[PDB]
Amino acid sequence: QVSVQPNFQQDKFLGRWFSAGLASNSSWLREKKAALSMCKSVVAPATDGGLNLTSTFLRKNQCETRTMLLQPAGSLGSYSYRSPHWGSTYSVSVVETDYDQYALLYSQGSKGPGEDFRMATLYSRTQTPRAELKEKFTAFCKAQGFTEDTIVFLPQTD
Repeated sequence: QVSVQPNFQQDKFLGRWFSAGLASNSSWLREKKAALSMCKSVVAPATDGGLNLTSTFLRKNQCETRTMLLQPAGSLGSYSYRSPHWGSTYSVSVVETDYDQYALLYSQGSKGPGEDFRMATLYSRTQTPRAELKEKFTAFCKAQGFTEDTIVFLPQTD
């Protein structure tokens, strides 16, 4: 499919991240993420050997929590996510990370009505990604076929 971080170390990937940018071919998805003030993501190991990715965002007076189970897909750093509301499964890959500052993720539909869906995600360890990491994300999005108009930095969904 796409590249996975070589020698991936899942335990170094755990803990607190911030969703700092995204690109997708779904316009409603980009627009809604951009509109949301999101708070942390937290990555913790799941019982199946994969990860629970728990994201938080603000709506009105409250911080909502959402947890996605990323099941192991058979190479370290690659997962599968099943979305019952969308009747679809997606591949999720950690394409590149240095563990201590940033991670570049790529997701694509694999089965179901969501098969055509594609999304790149920037995770940062801080809420203020440096310029060089924003430029790395833009260049990673372009390597995946995303046009500039499809690339969103999350000001404080971040």
